[PDB]
Amino acid sequence: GKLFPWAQIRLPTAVVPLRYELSLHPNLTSMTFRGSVTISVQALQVTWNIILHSTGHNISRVTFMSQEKQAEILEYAYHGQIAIVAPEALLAGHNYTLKIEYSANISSSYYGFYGFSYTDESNEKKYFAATQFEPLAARSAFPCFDEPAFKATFIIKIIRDEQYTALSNMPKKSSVVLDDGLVQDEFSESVKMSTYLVAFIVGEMKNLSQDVNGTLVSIYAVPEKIGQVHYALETTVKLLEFFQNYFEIQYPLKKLDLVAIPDFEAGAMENWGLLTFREETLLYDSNTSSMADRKLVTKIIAHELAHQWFGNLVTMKWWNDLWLNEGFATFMEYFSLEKIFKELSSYEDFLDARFKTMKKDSLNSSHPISSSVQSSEQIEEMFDSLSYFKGSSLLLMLKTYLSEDVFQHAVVLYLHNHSYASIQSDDLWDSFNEVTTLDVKRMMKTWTLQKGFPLVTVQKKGKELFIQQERFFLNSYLWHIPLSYVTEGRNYSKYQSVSLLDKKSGVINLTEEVLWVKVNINMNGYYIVHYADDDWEALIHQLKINPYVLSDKDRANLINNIFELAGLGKVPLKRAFDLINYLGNENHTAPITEALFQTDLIYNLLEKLGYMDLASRLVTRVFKLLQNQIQQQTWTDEGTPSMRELRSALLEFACTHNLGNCSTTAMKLFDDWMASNGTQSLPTDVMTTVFKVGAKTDKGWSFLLGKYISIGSEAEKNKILEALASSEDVRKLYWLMKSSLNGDNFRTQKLSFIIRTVGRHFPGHLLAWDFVKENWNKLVQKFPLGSYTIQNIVAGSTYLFSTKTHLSEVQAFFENQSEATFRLRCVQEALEVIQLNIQWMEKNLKSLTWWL
Ligand SMILES: *[C@@H]1O[C@H](CO)[C@@H](O[C@@H]2O[C@H](CO)[C@@H](O[C@@H]3O[C@H](CO[C@H]4O[C@H](CO)[C@@H](O)[C@H](O)[C@@H]4O)[C@@H](O)[C@H](O)[C@@H]3O)[C@H](O)[C@H]2NC(C)=O)[C@H](O)[C@H]1NC(C)=O
Ligand SMILES: *[C@@H]1O[C@H](CO)[C@@H](O[C@@H]2O[C@H](CO)[C@@H](O[C@@H]3O[C@H](CO)[C@@H](O)[C@H](O)[C@@H]3O)[C@H](O)[C@H]2NC(C)=O)[C@H](O)[C@H]1NC(C)=O
Ligand SMILES: COC(=O)[C@H](Cc1c[nH]c2ccccc12)NC(=O)[C@H](CC(C)C)NC(=O)[C@@H](O)[C@H](N)COc1ccc(O)cc1
Ligand SMILES: *[C@@H]1O[C@H](CO)[C@@H](O[C@@H]2O[C@H](CO)[C@@H](O)[C@H](O)[C@H]2NC(C)=O)[C@H](O)[C@H]1NC(C)=O
Ligand SMILES: *[C@@H]1O[C@H](CO)[C@@H](O[C@@H]2O[C@H](CO)[C@@H](O)[C@H](O)[C@H]2NC(C)=O)[C@H](O)[C@H]1NC(C)=O
Ligand SMILES: *[C@@H]1O[C@H](CO)[C@@H](O[C@@H]2O[C@H](CO)[C@@H](O)[C@H](O)[C@H]2NC(C)=O)[C@H](O)[C@H]1NC(C)=O
Ligand SMILES: *[C@@H]1O[C@H](CO)[C@@H](O)[C@H](O)[C@H]1NC(C)=O
Ligand SMILES: *[C@@H]1O[C@H](CO)[C@@H](O)[C@H](O)[C@H]1NC(C)=O
Ligand SMILES: *[C@@H]1O[C@H](CO)[C@@H](O)[C@H](O)[C@H]1NC(C)=O
Ligand SMILES: *[C@@H]1O[C@H](CO)[C@@H](O)[C@H](O)[C@H]1NC(C)=O
Ligand SMILES: [Zn+2]
Repeated sequence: GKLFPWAQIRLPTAVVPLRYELSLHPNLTSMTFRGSVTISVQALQVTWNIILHSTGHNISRVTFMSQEKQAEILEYAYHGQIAIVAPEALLAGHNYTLKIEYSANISSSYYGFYGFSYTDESNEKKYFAATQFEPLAARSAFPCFDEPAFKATFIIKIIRDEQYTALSNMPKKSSVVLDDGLVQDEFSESVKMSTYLVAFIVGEMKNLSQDVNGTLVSIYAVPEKIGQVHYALETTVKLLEFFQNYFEIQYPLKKLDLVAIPDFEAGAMENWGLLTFREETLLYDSNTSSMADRKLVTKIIAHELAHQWFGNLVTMKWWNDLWLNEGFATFMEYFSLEKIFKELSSYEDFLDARFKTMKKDSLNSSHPISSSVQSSEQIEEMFDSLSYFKGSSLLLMLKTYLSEDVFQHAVVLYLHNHSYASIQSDDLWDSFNEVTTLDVKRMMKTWTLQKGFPLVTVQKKGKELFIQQERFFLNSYLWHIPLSYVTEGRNYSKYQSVSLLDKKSGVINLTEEVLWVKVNINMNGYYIVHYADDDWEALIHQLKINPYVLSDKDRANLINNIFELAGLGKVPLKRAFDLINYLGNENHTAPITEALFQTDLIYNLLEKLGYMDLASRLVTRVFKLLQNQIQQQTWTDEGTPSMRELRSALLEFACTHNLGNCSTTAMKLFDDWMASNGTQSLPTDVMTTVFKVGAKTDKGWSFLLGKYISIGSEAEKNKILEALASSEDVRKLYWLMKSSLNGDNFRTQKLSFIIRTVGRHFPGHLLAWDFVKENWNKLVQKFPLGSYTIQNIVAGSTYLFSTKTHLSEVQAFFENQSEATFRLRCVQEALEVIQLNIQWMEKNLKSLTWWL
């Protein structure tokens, strides 16, 4: 009771961790554990108190090791900090060794060292423990310096029962039977790393493996699935051979372990050496899995294997620069997939994700990509689309402005100079300046330190393009925007070129008279282009004549930007429906999915406001544009991957709004699969549509719930859950959320997926927002504040409100909560989403009733 000696969230810099040794004896029978942390520290200045991070620990002994003395420990729970009062002052340059012995519980949630139970194929209950330490949960398990810049080497010693296999970051040195009959395994010392990338797993698993030039790649899973792990190994082996070639640095360890965990809230984690996953994101079966499920296992493996360089070998100094980890990993994920997995058309997801990140970055709720964070909530809210898909778009803009070979050299320089060290945003731009003349550092200062993105307005007047730049915002700093443009002349000849606008306005000369100009080729740039109308009509005439003279990316780029500029008010909504009246000649996915998104959004807003005959007049006119392409659809799994994704988009659009005979066809496919008893093989491209039509009946909804609790595909289960949660019976909708929240028949990791599916359609719109409000603090006690789960639920329960009544309701609810809860950007964003729904409906409702 001597006054905690530190009042700042961030630890002192006086003492640095040098070496860590943590031995743990978890039970999982008792769901408690006992741990011993021995930390080698260096004092860089005179010190009287070691300030450490510790959350949820009963300490029995703290000690120093010429004399072995006991130390006093104090605790300031608010900041999750413990202070160790030194017996004699610590001096600079002097190494010391502290040992803390403590007890704690295994956790209730998916964060920290956590445990769960699963029933086997034999009705056998088997236990499992695992770790999720990013962002700030390693202080739950071992007293540590829980800040990423305090890199160190780690020695894990885990005591286990013989039936379990204990995995960790490093390979096992050896395992000895102790006098208790229990085994204590020990792992080789680690590379210099962050505490959040530490990981240990305890559970009954099996493995399939292959050696790549000294590294044994191992994919684990619980034994009833080990045949379901072949696609992951080969993809891991192939993507491993790709990343060690492009980055020209090798995976430094001898084990690349990928584990499929039954209860995990995120899709995956990059824990060095031990990559954790969700069983749905790593396993795959040719017979029960979509192309979209295969297009996620290859994606998620590429994302976390690129974190082994971008995030583990090179790590950010503070969470303000999380985009240097997650934005590089997203970039390298889609870069890998365009080179060695091209036929999956992974660019369509990357393109679609950028459309959605730009809508959120257009709001005043947005922030600079690298902006200061201090609280735990702010650190948890950095795991957002901006850090992932705006960082991956800054890099895609720089790779396409510079050569693809100059980009590679900045990567090789930056990974070598900063290996096993911390980095900030300006360290990367310096690596671009050494391989280039160009001041990449000032070119990227406005894309990193200002919020939003620019709007390039474009006018063709003779043989010159006039270009001006503005911030894309509705109620000053300029950007060094690399412009690209393609143009066609008197002849079908198409010319591509590039420029850099660093001033408010500019002029480009064209050495020919042109038929039309298209700026931002394939949207390699993070900006929206608005044209003058004589230049917009040129692009709309061409679309109505032969749209295939433009790329798939460029035609989805125009659909997105035209509906986006129709909200800010720069264009009339009639103009965006003018454009998409060309879709009678479109049969490629990306433009169709994007037109279907905008159509479905306007339909989902109008329905809630009671305009049901206006909403159904919109879905049938879009159905009439796409009617030829929908009726040629086969209820099979035939075609290329992108043609398979288009098959499910067109049949889900048709069946969700009861258009055509499609629901009659899906109901027959369901009624045969049900008479089978779940036996008849269904094409994986029509399963969700089939299950959704069957779930609208009490027989099919009840049959489908019996398959949920009995089938072993966690991706066909995710397809049945969408059908169940798309019921029109609000008592069934309500019972699905209440069970996921409590963990009974649906795991709590699907609650956000349920709340999302429920709140999107008319029957459960109010039920979902009410359940979130009423159970708000149960959700905050399972998913940390600012987490992706909490951000996904706030956005998807509120984004379809469009009345001043709902704006004050949502605002007043969050004001009744903590200031930290109110100041979440996901909350401020949700409010702004609502405000823009009100304005869009006053501007474009009397005329949209005219066009329709
Ligand atoms: C942690 O401390 C524990 C002490 O509480 C130690 O745990 C005990 O270890 C024994 C044997 O090592 C286990 O004995 C077996 O457990 C099963 C329970 O599950 C099985 O049966 C049910 C019922 O059908 C079934 O659903 C399951 O699938 C299993 O088949 C017993 O039924 C068996 O007969 C057998 O006794 C204990 O379960 C376990 N706990 C307790 C409370 O007894 C543990 O070794 C310590 N671990 C470490 C790392 O130190
Ligand atoms: C439709 O399919 C489900 C499963 O997909 C069938 O339920 C299964 O019924 C069999 C009956 O032999 C059960 O197998 C045996 O269960 C008994 C009782 O537990 C046990 O003594 C044996 O060890 C053996 O496992 C099986 O457990 C059960 N599975 C489930 C998930 O319920 C159902 O009977 C089928 N119905 C029709 C009409 O085809
Ligand atoms: C299809 O499902 C998903 O789209 C989920 C969404 C999601 C659920 N939960 C999240 C939490 C944070 C961030 C995103 C999520 N995508 C992921 O999970 C991604 C893998 C993708 C990029 C292929 N994962 C990564 O990018 C990893 O590298 C982080 N470092 C994970 O960070 C964590 C921080 C706090 C946590 O509690 C758990 C993880
Ligand atoms: C599961 O993992 C084990 C251990 O990594 C694999 O067995 C090892 O295989 C390597 C490969 O050459 C050998 O160097 C070791 O001597 C083996 N160790 C033991 C204890 O057998 C095993 O092959 C993996 N399972 C499968 C199906 O591949
Ligand atoms: C095969 O193993 C060798 C040996 O590690 C790898 O050679 C490395 O190549 C990278 C390429 O830049 C060098 O930076 C490393 O220094 C090399 N290692 C050594 C020890 O010299 C090679 O990449 C491996 N190939 C595969 C496919 O895994
Ligand atoms: C198709 O029209 C394009 C539009 O310019 C023509 O491109 C020009 O070709 C001449 C050579 O005949 C060059 O001197 C010009 O510089 C080209 N244009 C530009 C903008 O540089 C192309 O010649 C036409 N195709 C033919 C004639 O086959
Ligand atoms: C462990 O669990 C107990 C009871 O479940 C709880 O009261 C306590 O705060 C937890 N933490 C520690 C350090 O024991
Ligand atoms: C601390 O350890 C480092 C690494 O071995 C060594 O260079 C240094 O001399 C040590 N200092 C003391 C006081 O032990
Ligand atoms: C926009 O955000 C700023 C701070 O980023 C805030 O001061 C202001 O109130 C917000 N609203 C408007 C309309 O600018
Ligand atoms: C459903 O409509 C499509 C559209 O032309 C047609 O090809 C198909 O034969 C129809 N099937 C039934 C059962 O009416
Ligand atoms: Zn990541």
